[PDB]
Amino acid sequence: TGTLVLAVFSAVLGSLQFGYNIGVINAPQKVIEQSYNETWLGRQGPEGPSSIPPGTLTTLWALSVAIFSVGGMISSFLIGIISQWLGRKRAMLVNNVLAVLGGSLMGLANAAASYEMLILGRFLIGAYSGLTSGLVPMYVGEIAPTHLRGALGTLNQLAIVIGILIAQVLGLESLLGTASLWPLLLGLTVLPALLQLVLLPFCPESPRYLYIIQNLEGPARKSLKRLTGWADVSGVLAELKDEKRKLERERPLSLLQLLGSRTHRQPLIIAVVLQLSQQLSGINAVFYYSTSIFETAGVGQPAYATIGAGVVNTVFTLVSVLLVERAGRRTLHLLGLAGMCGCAILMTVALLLLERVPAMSYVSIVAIFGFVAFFEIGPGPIPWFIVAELFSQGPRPAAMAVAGFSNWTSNFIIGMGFQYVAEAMGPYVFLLFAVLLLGFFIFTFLRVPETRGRTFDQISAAF
Ligand SMILES: C=C1[C@@H](C)[C@H]2[C@H](Cc3ccccc3)NC(=O)[C@]23OC(=O)/C=C\[C@H](O)CCC[C@@H](C)C/C=C/[C@H]3[C@@H]1O
Ligand SMILES: *[C@@H]1O[C@H](CO)[C@@H](O[C@@H]2O[C@H](CO)[C@@H](O)[C@H](O)[C@H]2NC(C)=O)[C@H](O)[C@H]1NC(C)=O
Repeated sequence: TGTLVLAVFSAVLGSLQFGYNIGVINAPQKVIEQSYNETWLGRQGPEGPSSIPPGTLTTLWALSVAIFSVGGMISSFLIGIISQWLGRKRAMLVNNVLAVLGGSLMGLANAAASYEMLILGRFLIGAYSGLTSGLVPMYVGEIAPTHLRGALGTLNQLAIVIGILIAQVLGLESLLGTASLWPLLLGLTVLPALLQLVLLPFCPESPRYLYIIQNLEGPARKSLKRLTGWADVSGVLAELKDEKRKLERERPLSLLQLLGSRTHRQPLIIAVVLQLSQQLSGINAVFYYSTSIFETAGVGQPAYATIGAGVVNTVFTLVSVLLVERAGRRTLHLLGLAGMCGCAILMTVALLLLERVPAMSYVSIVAIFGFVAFFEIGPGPIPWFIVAELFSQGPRPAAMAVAGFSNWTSNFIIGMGFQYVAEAMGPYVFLLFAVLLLGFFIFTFLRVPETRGRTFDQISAAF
């Protein structure tokens, strides 16, 4: 079994870096922005304006978080080709090389007196995160024995969320996230990539990719022997043999085929809109600008309350793993969307009514926590399950590629536009999210069937 824990450890490390990179921009903002100002002052000359014009600064710092989503977008198309050509292990190793390059470019921003280097570093780390999000679930679910596949499935979520929380707690003013040690945060996100790069080559290749694609038999037999610790593994090998034959029985569809194929259309629309529901809900607005939101809202020590948001995220992800197994699929999405809309309305009421009673700033805090909480029940995991259960073994690759691309593009939209929207509208930002949620809730209530424990024949015939 040891081989199994080691391999899952490497995959989880990749996922944990994904989480770190998602969450590490919320706390250091007011410091990182300052650096930009300083650098932008140094390149003007004698008659300069003595300050970076606010618009230029807001746009630079918004790019510095949307470029990550651009990296993910470019990933979503590539997840398949490298997986098929190199495999799972080799893809992750090349991926770690790209990760080190991107993070190193991130961390050397201060010395270079350049804000382009950090933007490019975010692009590279975004491509990393896209590929590793694509390639960790595949591998862990690939190797894990039949019974434990469900349990090892959720390790990716715990990993990502713990990574986010670690990033948020390392951005405090007493800890790394300070005036002169912020780039070392980005160096830190470099660091675990080396540990994974030096640990993985001591782990086995996915038997399924070694049998179904490469046609190889003996190496797969050795890998199974060295993974499961069984005297005889004939049954599993035969099962994958018939799996290869079934895959040959119905070859997968190309992306354009899926897009233009009438029969597989309506489920494709459901997948796309559920991803848009996960993202345009506004969760990434919280994960990226919690500190800014709180400081606007009258909180005393915004970084601490952001840590609170991260801890709520972790706790309710644990609850989600322990609950989703016994609740349904549409039901949890509905409940999460409704709770999130209510929490956004409460946030708007708290911001609007802050002047009249300052001691109500605390209310804002709880609202956001509720928000995050109600996101990790309904719209956090459920969209991916619904995407999985709406498609047979044939067209899953293309369907997942489309869902992921839509997810990343909507993430870019929210991450780039939140600053401008908040500046323009003011305390009303969250009202907008509330409206979206309600809108989407309508859709989800009356357009997505319940897929829990429902036969693929029943699912398809329902449409
Ligand atoms: C707020 C977000 C962050 C915080 C996560 C969030 C929590 C989560 C994490 C892991 C699985 C399911 C839910 N819920 C997500 O969906 C999350 O993460 C992923 O989707 C990660 C990997 C997936 O297995 C493959 C798809 C990976 C990408 C194609 C999509 C990534 C989504 C992010 C999301 O931006
Ligand atoms: C951009 O950075 C400069 C330099 O720190 C800021 O200018 C200083 O601002 C203070 C007030 O906060 C003035 O009293 C100082 O005299 C300014 N420095 C100099 C050298 O004149 C500027 O305010 C910053 N602006 C933003 C938006 O960050």
